[PDB]
Amino acid sequence: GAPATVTEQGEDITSKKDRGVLKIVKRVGNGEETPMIGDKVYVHYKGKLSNGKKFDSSHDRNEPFVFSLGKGQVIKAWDIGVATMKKGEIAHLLIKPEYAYGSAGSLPKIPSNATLFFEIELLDFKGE
Ligand SMILES: COc1cc2cc(OC)c1OCCCOC[C@H](C)OC(=O)[C@@H]1CCCCN1C(=O)[C@H]2C1CCCCC1
Repeated sequence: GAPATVTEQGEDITSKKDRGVLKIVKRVGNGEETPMIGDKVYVHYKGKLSNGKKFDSSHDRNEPFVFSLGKGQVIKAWDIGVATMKKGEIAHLLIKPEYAYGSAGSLPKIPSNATLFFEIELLDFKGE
């Protein structure tokens, strides 16, 4: 399913081209503008370990998830991934540990060397 499809078909959006962050656009957004570093950004997301064994959702917060892009308030893969997205876009990301929680992990939620998958919808972004 979705994680495997990203492995097979997703675009490598890393600078290093190390396949650390792979993307598929699932639904196209509007306009040509993507957010600049420092923009305040608004998303809905569904995430899980690639194993599929934990599953987490903004909808469980019954509210959008808000953060400032490229300020390291989220894992590297989101700073990288959301920067590529247009308002209204929905994308799938598959993320090696180097762009997420690394060999240290983040217990108890995230084991060492975890690959993560997300479906993200970019709702809006606004200048600081
Ligand atoms: C590692 O701790 C969590 C990870 C995630 C959800 C959590 O609670 C809802 C977590 O604990 C408390 C909040 C800390 O926030 C971490 C950081 C901001 O999160 C991130 O960068 C990324 C991307 C933004 C949404 C949250 N996300 C996560 O890694 C989730 C993961 C939970 C389990 C499946 C994969 C997503």
